[PDB]
Amino acid sequence: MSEESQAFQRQLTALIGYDVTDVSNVHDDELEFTRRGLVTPRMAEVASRDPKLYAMHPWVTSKPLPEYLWKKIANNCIFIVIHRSTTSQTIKVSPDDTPGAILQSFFTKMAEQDFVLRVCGRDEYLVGETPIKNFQWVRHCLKNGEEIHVVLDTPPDPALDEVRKEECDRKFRVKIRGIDIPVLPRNTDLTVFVEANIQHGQQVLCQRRTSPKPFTEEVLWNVWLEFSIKIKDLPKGALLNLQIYCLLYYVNLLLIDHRFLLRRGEYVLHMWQISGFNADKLTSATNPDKENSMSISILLDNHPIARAEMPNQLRKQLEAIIATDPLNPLTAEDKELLWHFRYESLKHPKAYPKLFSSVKWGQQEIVAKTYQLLARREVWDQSALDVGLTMQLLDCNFSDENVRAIAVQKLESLEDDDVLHYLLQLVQAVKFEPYHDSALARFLLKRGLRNKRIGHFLFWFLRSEIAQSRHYQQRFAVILEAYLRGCGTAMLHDFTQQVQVIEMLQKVTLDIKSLSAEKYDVSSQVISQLKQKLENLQNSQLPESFRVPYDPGLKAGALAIEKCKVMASKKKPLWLEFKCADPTALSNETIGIIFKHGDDLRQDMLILQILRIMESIWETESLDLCLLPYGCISTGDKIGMIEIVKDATTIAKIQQSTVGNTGFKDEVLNHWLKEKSPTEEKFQAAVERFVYSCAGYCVATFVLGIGDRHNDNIMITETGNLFHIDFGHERVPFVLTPDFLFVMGTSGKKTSPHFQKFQDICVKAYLALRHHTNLLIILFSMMLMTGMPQLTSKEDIEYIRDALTVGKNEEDAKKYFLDQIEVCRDKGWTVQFNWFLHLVL
Repeated sequence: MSEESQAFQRQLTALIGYDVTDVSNVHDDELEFTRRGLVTPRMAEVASRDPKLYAMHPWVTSKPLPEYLWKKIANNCIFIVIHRSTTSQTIKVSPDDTPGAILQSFFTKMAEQDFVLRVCGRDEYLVGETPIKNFQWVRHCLKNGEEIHVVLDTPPDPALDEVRKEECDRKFRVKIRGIDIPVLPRNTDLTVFVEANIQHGQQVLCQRRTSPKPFTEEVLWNVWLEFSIKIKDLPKGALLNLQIYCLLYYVNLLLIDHRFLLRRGEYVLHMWQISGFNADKLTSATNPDKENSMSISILLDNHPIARAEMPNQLRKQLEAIIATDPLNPLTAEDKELLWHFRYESLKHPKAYPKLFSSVKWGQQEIVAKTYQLLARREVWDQSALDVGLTMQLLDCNFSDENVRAIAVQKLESLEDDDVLHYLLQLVQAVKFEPYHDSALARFLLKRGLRNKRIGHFLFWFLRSEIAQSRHYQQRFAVILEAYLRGCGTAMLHDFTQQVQVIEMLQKVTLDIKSLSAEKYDVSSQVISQLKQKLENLQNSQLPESFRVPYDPGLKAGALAIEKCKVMASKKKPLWLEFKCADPTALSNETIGIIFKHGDDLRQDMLILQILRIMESIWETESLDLCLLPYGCISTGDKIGMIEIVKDATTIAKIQQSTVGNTGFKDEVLNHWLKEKSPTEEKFQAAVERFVYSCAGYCVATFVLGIGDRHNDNIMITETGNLFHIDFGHERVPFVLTPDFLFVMGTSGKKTSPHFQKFQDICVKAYLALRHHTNLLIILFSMMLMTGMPQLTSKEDIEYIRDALTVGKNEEDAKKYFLDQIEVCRDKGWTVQFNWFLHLVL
């Protein structure tokens, strides 16, 4: 069409990082089919959204104000500071008052209504029919004893969000002709064979193998592999998995396509090589490197899909089976029970995953009976939303469209604030979808298009995978383009500025990394080289401003080049500082951002997010463990950005500042916090804040199995907030060293009010997490599968079960954690000092 449209597709390409008009690594048209399919979902949501609310993206929640926040409000009054240039009043407000009606207790209270309340120095708006106590920024300020500063201004023009107009009962068989690799001369000549499996939800319905052969650059068989299963019995979503054993290579091929047709013809698939289970093993995409990769040729020639009350004791076995954790193995007897008593199982929402893993997916008739079962879904549709349960139906164990659809049906009722808590996990679960176009993908598109804050993050989370995942960039690129075509010109302009900026800093980051070895030091030479390179960007290259990716409400302006530098650490990350591009800001504080290469930040994103979930869980129990899950966004392979937490240092640096360089003293931390406190009041608050954050990190880290850390991977703020960093990838359950104890007033396995206050916080935090045992187990397994390499679909995922002490009663749970606290006491500095070596098992 018009040269305009081409220029537009070109802009989308640069935002996405991938050319969705690329047909280099395809064998069918699923991707194009999907791009067309997403037009309707997007357009429907675009026309549905309120232009005003979409513009101002108020950030609100329906959840009740936690007890620990009402404490700061024991007068039914809240103080809002309204700025208006050099003016600044302080209207007292009631927690129930609406923004539009405090704008009423203002205008008239002072003395024209075409105004709105906006947070000072942020693109955050307090509008819409909502109690002010329900606005997140309001709770963020209460939770941090900060004052609420707002500015009276004009609403953003929704015009700016304008969207560009658009315009057989035979047995199944497969012949394996042979395999081919260009170069293979290796050490000891081994043998090789091909394994063909028919899978569905990570379940081998049928397996066939070829005879072993000498592993040469070209190995042939020209042999038919016949399965016992009938063609008519192939379930939609089933994959033909092909593997080469010497396991060295795999590749998958969807047996039934996106149009419900049985795959047919000759295929030459370029395979993925295993690096001397995870979501990457389930991909239907093929290896884009056609020159130097292993390939397997096959031929396919064969469309489809044209009372009794439970006795007392069997009901007891059923209920026992239902209560087990998601990781409990299902015996054949269990499955038969779940299936035979199908209609009873359907009355226990928690049984749904166990039940669906009991279906014989390779039997047409059984599958047919299953859809009949879902037909009468009354009980499920009326169930109270249970996110942990919904995620189980979206993991790798369920390939059925209909089964995964009722999971998505339940996500529909989440409020935006909740979608944000699980967004990263919902995006990662798109990897478990057998087809590119899916209800889950449709659900993300829609919520992203419905809310600016969700769309912003959906953008970065999809871009993150498109930039580095060969296995899923294709599917994720199509979904992103679909969202970019509906977020509006303004957002499109913002993403464009963000991308140009991060893309430049990414280049600088890498080039500087070259001018620096491993052996820590950092010379004035590499820093001079940094400042020169930044000086060049500061010119007409780096846009006047841009929104901080992990903190969309913040706008950064020019770089404070004089404050920029290279950090002295194994990796040589850049430490950048920018001025805030918002004059209404309440300070002169610059925005710090670390750009780093050498760590897979996808893992950090995953950990930080679960940390946020653990926080919301504690809130529903009136607890505030004071975690600090700082902004982090993986922007590419082994590279990304990290928020710079102000006034924070490493616990190793504090020790180093007192004792030798590579040197451990118990009182160092306590001395540091006292010297950094402006008053005794502030110092006492910091020690309190330290007790709470220390307990929150010991519990969070123990459950996630990442408690054993070296000191340099743990920081503390001058205000006492402890927090772990760098999740990139004798023993101790967590870190609670002599110095941490000294701050709590104890030493040498003694006692103290703070230590005791510490042990009480930990137990309470620990059992509040056990009450969400299944949610946590499923988030932990999704995280290993979508973030780590080859995770043992057993032992590794099993850790969380033991850590959550599954099975035990509350008393044994409390007892168990207290002992973990004792082990740390017994080890003292042992483990810390050892941290030079390694950790395994």
